[PDB]
Amino acid sequence: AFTIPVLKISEMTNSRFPVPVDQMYTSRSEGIVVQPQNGRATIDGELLGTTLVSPVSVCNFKGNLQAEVPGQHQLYQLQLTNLDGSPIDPTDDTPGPLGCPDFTGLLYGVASQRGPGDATRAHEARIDTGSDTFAPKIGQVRFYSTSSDFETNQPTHFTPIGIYIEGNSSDFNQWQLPRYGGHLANNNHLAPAVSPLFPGEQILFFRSFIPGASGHTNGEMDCLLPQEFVQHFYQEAATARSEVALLRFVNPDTGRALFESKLHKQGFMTIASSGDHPIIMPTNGYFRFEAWVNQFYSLAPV
Amino acid sequence: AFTIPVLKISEMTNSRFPVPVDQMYTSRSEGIVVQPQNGRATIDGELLGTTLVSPVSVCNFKGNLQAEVPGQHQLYQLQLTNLDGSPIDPTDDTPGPLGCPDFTGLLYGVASQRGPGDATRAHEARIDTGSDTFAPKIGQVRFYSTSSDFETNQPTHFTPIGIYIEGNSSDFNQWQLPRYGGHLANNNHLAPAVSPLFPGEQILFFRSFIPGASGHTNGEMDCLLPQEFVQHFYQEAATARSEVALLRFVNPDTGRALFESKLHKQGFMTIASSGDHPIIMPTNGYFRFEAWVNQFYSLAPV
Ligand SMILES: CC(=O)N[C@@H]1[C@@H](O[C@@H]2O[C@@H](C)[C@@H](O)[C@@H](O)[C@@H]2O)[C@H](O[C@@H]2O[C@H](CO)[C@H](O)[C@H](O)[C@H]2O[C@@H]2O[C@@H](C)[C@@H](O)[C@@H](O)[C@@H]2O)[C@@H](CO)O[C@@H]1O
Ligand SMILES: CC(=O)N[C@@H]1[C@@H](O[C@@H]2O[C@@H](C)[C@@H](O)[C@@H](O)[C@@H]2O)[C@H](O[C@@H]2O[C@H](CO)[C@H](O)[C@H](O)[C@H]2O[C@@H]2O[C@@H](C)[C@@H](O)[C@@H](O)[C@@H]2O)[C@@H](CO)O[C@@H]1O
Repeated sequence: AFTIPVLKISEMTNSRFPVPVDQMYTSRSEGIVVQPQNGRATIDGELLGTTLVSPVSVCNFKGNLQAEVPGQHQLYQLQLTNLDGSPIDPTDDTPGPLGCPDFTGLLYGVASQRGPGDATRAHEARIDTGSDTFAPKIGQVRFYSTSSDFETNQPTHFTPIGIYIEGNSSDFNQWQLPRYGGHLANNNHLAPAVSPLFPGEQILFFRSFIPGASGHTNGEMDCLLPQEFVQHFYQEAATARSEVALLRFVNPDTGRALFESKLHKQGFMTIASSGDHPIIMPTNGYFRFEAWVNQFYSLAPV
Repeated sequence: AFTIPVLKISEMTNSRFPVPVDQMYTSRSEGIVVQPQNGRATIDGELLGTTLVSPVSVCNFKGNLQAEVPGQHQLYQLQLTNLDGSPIDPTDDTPGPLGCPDFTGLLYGVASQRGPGDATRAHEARIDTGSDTFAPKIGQVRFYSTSSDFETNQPTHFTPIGIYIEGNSSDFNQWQLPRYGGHLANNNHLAPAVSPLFPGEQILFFRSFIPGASGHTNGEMDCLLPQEFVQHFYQEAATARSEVALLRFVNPDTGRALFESKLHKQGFMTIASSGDHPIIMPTNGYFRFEAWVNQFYSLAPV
């Protein structure tokens, strides 16, 4: 029996950045390819892209502080491990290491170290996921920091915080996939792009406004499934009885349905709507499974 | 029926700090009162203390940047809201706001703002959860920052990163509860201290090594239940058929089991062990629910 966990929008976690979901949101996505690599799981529990189940790991990095890069002030070279400590293995059937950012921008966070012994230090750091030498697929990532207080050959962790806007082309683009293998290699093993195929339908996104560390940005980060759904599908591994799980968003306060959504087998939701806008609903509302239908099922407008 | 999710230790999230669990750990906890307020839930789904379900929210704060504290350089007064945006209500049946830190120390992180408009800024911040002024229960919390780039009367978020060790009395003590009401107040609505009551048993902890930002610290943070168990019990609300759920740590690699543990109804686990030490197990190992036993069920040592 297929189920969805009972969660208010305000209890959901974004699957593309480690923060709560702020609102549901829908868009025409005009002139945009929606192909996020985090928050990708089929409803029968297969993880795609760089998707992992830990809800606090996405956009984090871990590894050895190999050296300060020659000829650049306080730019530091990491030799990544996987976030669980296992070594990076570029033969993996993934675009890059699990949890790797799936967007281009100036990722702002903090680089911390423990070592030698139990000595520690941390400072503000920035990773440009759009730069030529950003190549997490093979464990090669650099971070800039304003501090020189870092030890070489000590275990180092990058904790993501938000985006840093300089006001340029290096500006946060949530839909532009990074080149996981650096400027000299092409991406492989990507989770496929998704789009609404039925007329009058749009994708339903779970949107957070991630912190901004500089410049003007609303920090919009849209995921196709909250992390809790990813986790649940992975746990249940229930077999999809059809291409579409029909869901009802219900308001427990009144006992009635607010709208319907098509949860597609491959792990995204559509609703009947038009335009770019938030979907603001009674705080207590939640999705529940109604029935298995086909991809041609017709939804009533949200 | 009662279940627990299938999770490797490395897939678990600490329920007292938003980072993955690093290892299982057990201790005599000699002359220590084990009374964490985060990651507290009964196995039938009742959340206790300051425990919330979101796995990315613990140790975060949200609030208005009221002003800079007079006569003190770059110390800033927050007027907290709840993490959900609602006003702080000191009459809540909680020791303090959900997700509030449950230890005393120099909590290191980043304070960010968005406003006016979509202008943003973020800088390192430290909050001393042990200072007299720390009074989250009534929404009064201060943070120190090395930057003066903060706007008064703009929405402010504190994202936790780790602990800052000055090497003095304000040093991290994971088992010392803060005075949630501030220096002139006694705590209330506390989740109870826990201990092994059966001879030969000790509590099984889920330990993380949280980042240190300065000084010497192992950053040891022990929780009674991974956040995933908290979330599961909350979702399931299954009736506890006895006082103790018997769990077995199984190794899927071999099909053989390694040890058993008693999951007590009030939300902590014990094992038959003696001494302070990590419990290292094959990395693919996980807990499985076996039976409903009582508090006198006798376990083979680990
Ligand atoms: C970290 C840092 O110092 N960054 C600055 C940046 O200021 C930051 O962001 C602005 C918007 C504000 O929130 C500051 O508190 C914050 O530190 C600078 O941006 C300009 O900041 C000044 C600050 O007085 C004005 O607010 C100005 O309007 C900002 O310019 C805008 O944002 C820039 C990033 C550009 O996009 C520009 O076209 C915008 O008008 C910038 C430039 O001075 O420098 C660092 O990035
Ligand atoms: C952030 C910061 O600058 N804090 C310093 C702190 O240095 C930090 O901690 C040490 C252990 C090391 O990891 C540094 O890289 C890190 O920035 C200072 O601590 C001293 O630092 C020097 C190195 O610059 C030595 O390592 C020295 O042993 C450190 O003192 C020890 O740690 C202190 C926290 C005290 O407990 C002291 O008794 C220890 O001997 C301190 C003191 O200089 O000042 C800032 O806080």
